[PDB]
Amino acid sequence: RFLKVKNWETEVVLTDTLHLKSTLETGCTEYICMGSIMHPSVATKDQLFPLAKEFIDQYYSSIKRFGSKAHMERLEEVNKEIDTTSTYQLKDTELIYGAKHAWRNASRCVGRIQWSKLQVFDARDCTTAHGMFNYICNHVKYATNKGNLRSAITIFPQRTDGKHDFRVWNSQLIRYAGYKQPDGSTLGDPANVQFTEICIQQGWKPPRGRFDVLPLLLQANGNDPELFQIPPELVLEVPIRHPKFEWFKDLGLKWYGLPAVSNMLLEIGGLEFSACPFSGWYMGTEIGVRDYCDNSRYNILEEVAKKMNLDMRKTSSLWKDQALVEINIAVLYSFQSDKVTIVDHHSATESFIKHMENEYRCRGGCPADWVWIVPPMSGSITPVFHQEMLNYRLTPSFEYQPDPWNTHVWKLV
Amino acid sequence: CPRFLKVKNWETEVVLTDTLHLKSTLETGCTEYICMGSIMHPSQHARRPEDVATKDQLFPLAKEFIDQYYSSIKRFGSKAHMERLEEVNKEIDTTSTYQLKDTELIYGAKHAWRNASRCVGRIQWSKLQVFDARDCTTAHGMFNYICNHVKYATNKGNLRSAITIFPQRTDGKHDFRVWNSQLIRYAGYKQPDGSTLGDPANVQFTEICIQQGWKPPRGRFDVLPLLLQANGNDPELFQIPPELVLEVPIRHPKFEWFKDLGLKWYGLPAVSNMLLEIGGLEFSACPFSGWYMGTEIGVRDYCDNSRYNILEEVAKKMNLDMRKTSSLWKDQALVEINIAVLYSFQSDKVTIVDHHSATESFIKHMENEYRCRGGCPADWVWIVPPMSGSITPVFHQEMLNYRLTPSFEYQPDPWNTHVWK
Ligand code: HEM
Ligand code: HEM
Ligand SMILES: Cc1cc(N)nc(C#CCN2CCC(F)(F)CC2)c1
Ligand SMILES: Cc1cc(N)nc(C#CCN2CCC(F)(F)CC2)c1
Ligand SMILES: C[C@H](O)[C@H](O)[C@H]1CNc2nc(N)[nH]c(=O)c2N1
Ligand SMILES: C[C@H](O)[C@H](O)[C@H]1CNc2nc(N)[nH]c(=O)c2N1
Ligand SMILES: [Zn+2]
Repeated sequence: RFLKVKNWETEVVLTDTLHLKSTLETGCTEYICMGSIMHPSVATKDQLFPLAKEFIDQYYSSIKRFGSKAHMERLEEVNKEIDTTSTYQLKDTELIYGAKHAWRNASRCVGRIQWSKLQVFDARDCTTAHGMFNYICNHVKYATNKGNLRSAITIFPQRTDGKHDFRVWNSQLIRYAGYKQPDGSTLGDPANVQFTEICIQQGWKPPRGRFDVLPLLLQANGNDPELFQIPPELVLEVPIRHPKFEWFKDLGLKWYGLPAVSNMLLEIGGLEFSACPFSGWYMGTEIGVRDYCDNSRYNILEEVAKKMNLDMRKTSSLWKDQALVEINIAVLYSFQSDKVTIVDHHSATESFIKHMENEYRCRGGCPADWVWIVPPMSGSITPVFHQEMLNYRLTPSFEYQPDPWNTHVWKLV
Repeated sequence: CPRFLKVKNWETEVVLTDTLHLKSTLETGCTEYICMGSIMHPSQHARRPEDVATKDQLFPLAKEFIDQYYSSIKRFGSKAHMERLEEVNKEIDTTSTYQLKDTELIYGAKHAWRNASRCVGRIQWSKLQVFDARDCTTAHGMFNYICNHVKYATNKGNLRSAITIFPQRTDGKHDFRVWNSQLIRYAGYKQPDGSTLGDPANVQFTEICIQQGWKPPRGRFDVLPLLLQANGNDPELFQIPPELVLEVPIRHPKFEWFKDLGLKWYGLPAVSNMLLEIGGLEFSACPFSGWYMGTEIGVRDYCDNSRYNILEEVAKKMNLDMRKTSSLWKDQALVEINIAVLYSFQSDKVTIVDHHSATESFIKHMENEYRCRGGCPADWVWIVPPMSGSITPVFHQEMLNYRLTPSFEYQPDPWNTHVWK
């Protein structure tokens, strides 16, 4: 089997053979497409052998040592551990490779041209929440790099029996707090209200402001999670101003420089790393469109249009669209002026097309999620809009997992 | 088709439960392992084989549709339904095809629209004027029917949705075709240097027209002649009477210089290259029209790189930092252009809907359909507008895609498959 994808802007046609090696479901059936479903729907000894074999096979294939003496001994050694301990431990090389390929396989990530420049911090020796904090701070400092951002991941001990999971309860390492007011309004980031309430309950004393960096909520070895404040000198932040509108800085807007997803699960050879925060740098629209302009988020469109003296009486004036662009200009200009790494959605999508072409050539394809790859603004004027994409699930993979507070059974009475 | 599939709106948390998908009939192109939701044409799964079907091939599809239609009018198993089956059975027994009742044709056309998972406009789906052109025998007659469609649908700017349905496919050698992709489109000319004048999408069709003897005025907005094929014969050129072609000169409510770009668009989007499939019958010529979502013109027609590509020209006039992309100069000009398109259509009282109104309407339609029908097939990739997607409600709306019949289908451009006489 082969599959063609076509770019309708360039008429380039790529041939995906890589899809033959996927194994878990898309969620789609032969007769329904679930391409727009956000989330469609611990291993025994016997479940774990084939998964581990598959991963050791492809690692050794990647490094041109398939069938080698070292490949067969590694395969045998993995089976022993799974026989002995019902699990096994990745070598450091495998762990680095697994983590880079999970990023490589992230069909929803437009920034994968960078996938092989990933700093892997092996934190599998970690045993307590303080340890996770230290590991995470070092991650933050290294990744932030005074604004010259570097992609990195810190991998904490894999799942064992599901009762001793490591988790970062934060969804990102740096996020702003959300407080719902009695009058119904929200101060700060409405997306983080629930998690803010959990922190407050765990003892966090909130500054109750608009951009309070949340504390880390860290869970080691299935124990109750524990609060830590990131040292403020490690939280690099960019105050948002506009190159044309002097009044823009008076919105008091800022964002953090470091996007650092911490709520996902890293799966490598059947091993599950429930705590694996990873970071890169922002595409402008993540902040300028979603964080700032989703009605469920900071919802600054009416404020910005107001200060632009836009006619907001009818939608067809396109005051929202107009305000959105300026906000996104400001975000990009702000970051670039403070020499904090950021990519505009045009640059980001252009590189992804180049990445996707290269991936088809050397790897035989590139699973890609159009719903996610296409930026949330100016969709068709980016090249990815016109690029057909095949979506399929390769492993190593980043996986969603339940929020820890829906599953954690609390220890201390 | 599992057991009952929920879709959630992540802006409102509204969850809708889908059972309609059980009635899905042909493959989406996806599998458990690979999703083709961004493939323009993912499947080749037809209800019936390409050529003159046998009885056991056509009748089951006919039985399905007639069953569906009589069910729709609460007459399942009734006298008329059981006669209709026997009638279709004899008809197929004798002519290898069958003819639709007017009611059935109208039902079928509206449900093809209703089932068009890619159409954001389907809240209107039952307000569709159906012109029966199944008595048409020549390209001239096709021109007459089309002009009447255009005039009725245009309605002096108060646009009305319409479909005109020419005789169905019989053996495949006697197809009626509108060779135009839309009834009204602008020519595209390849320039001596290498660039393109007019609309690059239509260069090939423009060439067939010139090659067929059309005298190109060779402008940027030359309304293409109709190229109509009746009963498999060679297609014939007809000039649509310009008084029937409503056009809007694009100006801006603030940029008085915008009028001087010399841009205009036509008022009536009228898809004419698609196939309407009903109970196994195949209407290869079925021009349908409604009215524009502004972004179709302002974003795609005007701003695609392989279309009119007016961005840099408009950006220049705006005095925009065009050195680097991070200035978002494209994004900024894009918004101004779409303000202009909407402002111009509305100033001339020509029906148009912005992408905010349209998407909000479609959310409402989805809700209605889950209420009454138990589901609504929707192609998120096509529904979400090509600009400002996430500030429209449909970006945050999960959608299930599945293929219901009756339906509109793509079909090969006739010049790939037509043997001239
Ligand atoms: C280097 C710069 C990077 C850029 C510019 C980038 C860009 C993006 C963007 C725009 C998204 C969509 C986010 C959203 O709209 O919510 C995304 C998703 C994602 N990225 Fe990247 N990314 C980068 C680095 C990374 C790294 C280093 C990893 C992992 C090692 C990664 C893994 C993922 C995953 C798993 C998703 C899906 C997240 C989800 O499903 O919620 N990315 N990326
Ligand atoms: C009445 C106002 C209507 C509006 C505002 C509307 C809106 C749209 C838009 C924006 C698209 C996507 C076009 C593109 O990006 O290429 C579309 C596609 C489509 N519409 Fe509608 N539409 C309308 C009427 C109709 C009617 C009357 C029919 C059929 C009787 C119809 C059937 C379809 C179909 C089949 C598609 C898919 C076209 C394709 O796959 O190439 N629409 N519609
Ligand atoms: C490494 C990286 C770089 C970048 N620019 N974006 C992302 C992302 C994302 C998606 N994000 C949605 C919100 C969340 F659930 F909190 C975490 C997941 C990740
Ligand atoms: C009835 C109607 C209303 C509306 N507003 N848009 C459409 C459309 C379309 C899709 N279009 C793509 C380009 C084409 F192939 F040339 C013709 C078909 C249809
Ligand atoms: C309903 C839809 O699946 C949902 O809104 C998706 C759309 N595409 C997205 N794309 C990105 N990059 N991030 C998102 O959160 C979403 N949300
Ligand atoms: C590759 C991709 O499917 C293609 O560019 C699609 C994307 N979504 C679209 N959506 C609409 N409404 N119209 C289109 O032509 C397209 N093109
Ligand atoms: Zn799919």
